[PDB]
Amino acid sequence: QLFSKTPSVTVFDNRGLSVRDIAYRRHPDTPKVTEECITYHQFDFRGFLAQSLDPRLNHKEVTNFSYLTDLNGNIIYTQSVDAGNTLVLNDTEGRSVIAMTNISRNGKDDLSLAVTRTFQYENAPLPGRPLSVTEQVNGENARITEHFVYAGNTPQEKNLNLAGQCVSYYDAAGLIQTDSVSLTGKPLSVSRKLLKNLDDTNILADWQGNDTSAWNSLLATEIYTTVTRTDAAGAVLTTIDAVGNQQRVAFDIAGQLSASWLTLKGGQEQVIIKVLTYSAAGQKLREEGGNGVVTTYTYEAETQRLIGIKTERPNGHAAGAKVLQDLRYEYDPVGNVLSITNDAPENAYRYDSLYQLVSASGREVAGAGQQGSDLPSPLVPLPSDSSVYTNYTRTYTYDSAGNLMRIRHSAPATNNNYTLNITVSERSNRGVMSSLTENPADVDALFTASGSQKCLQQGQSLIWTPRGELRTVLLVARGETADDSESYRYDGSSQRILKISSQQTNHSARVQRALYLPGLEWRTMTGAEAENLQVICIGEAQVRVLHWESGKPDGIINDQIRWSYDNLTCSSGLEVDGDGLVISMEEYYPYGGTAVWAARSHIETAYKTVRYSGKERDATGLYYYGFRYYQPWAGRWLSADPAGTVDGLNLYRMVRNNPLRLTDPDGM
Repeated sequence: QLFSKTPSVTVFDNRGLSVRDIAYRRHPDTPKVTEECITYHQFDFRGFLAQSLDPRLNHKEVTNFSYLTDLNGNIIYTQSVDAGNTLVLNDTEGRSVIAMTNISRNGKDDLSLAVTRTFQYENAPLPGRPLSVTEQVNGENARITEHFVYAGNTPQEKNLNLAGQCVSYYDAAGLIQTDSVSLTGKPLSVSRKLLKNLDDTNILADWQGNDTSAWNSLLATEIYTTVTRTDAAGAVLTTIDAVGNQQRVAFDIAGQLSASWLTLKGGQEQVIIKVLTYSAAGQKLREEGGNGVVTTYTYEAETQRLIGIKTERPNGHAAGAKVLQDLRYEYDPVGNVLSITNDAPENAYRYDSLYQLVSASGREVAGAGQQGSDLPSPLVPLPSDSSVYTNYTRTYTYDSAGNLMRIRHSAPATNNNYTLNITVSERSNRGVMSSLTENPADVDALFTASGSQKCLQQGQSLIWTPRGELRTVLLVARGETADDSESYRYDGSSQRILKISSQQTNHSARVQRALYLPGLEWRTMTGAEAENLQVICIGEAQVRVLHWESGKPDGIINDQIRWSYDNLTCSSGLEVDGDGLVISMEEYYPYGGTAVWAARSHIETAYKTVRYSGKERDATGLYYYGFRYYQPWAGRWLSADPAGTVDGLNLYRMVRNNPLRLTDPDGM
């Protein structure tokens, strides 16, 4: 038990201010050596943060961070070699007048990319809410990103409970008409207008022109709506989803879910749950899926730590009686996972005293080779025999400041071995796969002023756009042909409302067009008999359904329904159908490369994308997490979180050196 004498300590000035802090570190590879890691917080004449720094740049005697404020209050201006700079101002009332971003590290930082946001308001008598805000592009095409309409107090509005409501919010990707409300405060309805053609990347959803006499040129015919009724407690009583779906739900006395039903598009509504039951801790205890497979849950009653979860098929079931899993987990006193096992057999881990997970070992499938920018083939059919997977060691290395060095692996019986470097800046968190460059001075040129990265791969440029928005990646195409298109639409709250890719290389010119709305995705491979389908969100460990409109598959039914099983990260190792037949097994390294993959039907590569950490695969092999996108072979964000330093010093860092750490689904 290595951990003896690895405390942490915080230190203060005579004003009691948090001048310094210390963490002791010790690799189990280095059991005789204890590192002391420290950083500083200088404070000003105001009694507020003057300076705080990266440990390693600091002890290399370089200064790389800044924070500047009003007379008291809050930061006006703030820079890092990582973040770039940032400036804001707000009212006496805290209403915002201006914000700017993506400003470089020279006399002054580069304002030409400032991507300025500024705001327009309700005025007397109205309470003073913004009626609009605009992207005031510096020296360039300034454009009104959004517009708010606030209701009056007509009897109509009162009945709709829209009195004073933001009855419109025009926005990037279009408008929500906040178009009726219940007296509980929950909506009676909302209408969404997407753009006149949401396909058209250059109809900007910027509200030039004075009113929708103009803006009709920018809003769709394909307008959709949700309608809702609720508990006095506000929980949903029923709902309607204008493409043809609809909702009903029922609950236990504490408000826990008993049962639910959803209308499929233009058709029947049917029961989801067969059994659902919970612990005294309120957490789940005993369940049975709509296919009829049975689950139960197991906890340490002293602590409510989940020690395991078990699932089986009942007698005479369509897929036959079988234990499907019996997950068991091993923990240290703090609760870090030491090992796991399952039967339907084992894996194990090592940590630094600082709880960097330095090593992992277990089974991974042979022949997939060294993980790159790729997803290798499933084993097909589902392996009847186990030797196709084999022992591995996987290991990792890190800085005393918040940076990694290398990743290091063997699956020795496969002869698959590597050690692979993230080159990281001599003076920042900016860093890339060795393939892009091996040089830590040169690497810092590969990034924007915000510190967003230039490329996915040797030429795979990242189309960062105003409001820090990665509209597309170039991918690769022969002759650079746009027929293999890619792009995404983002709404005013960055919702990935549309996929707009395409393919035509040696194939039908199908646009991969897909739409993303509450409870809904619609996909078409169009522009051959076009593929056309919808999928609908079955709850919230969620459940998933399909219906083709067109493009019938071989040997597969339409209207198909599936449940799934995951590890606690929602790493979605398992999927199962309405007959209780498993679709396939899958698994991931902690770094998120797939450890095992198989299929019972070949094109399963498209059928499931909620996978590693329950995050969403892009078919290229990236994972979309929520706000942001991830490079699994690099084990790192392909993106920056600049939203707050108190959340962490490194914008690209994942999960405090253990991606397995938490249940947390957030993904920003």
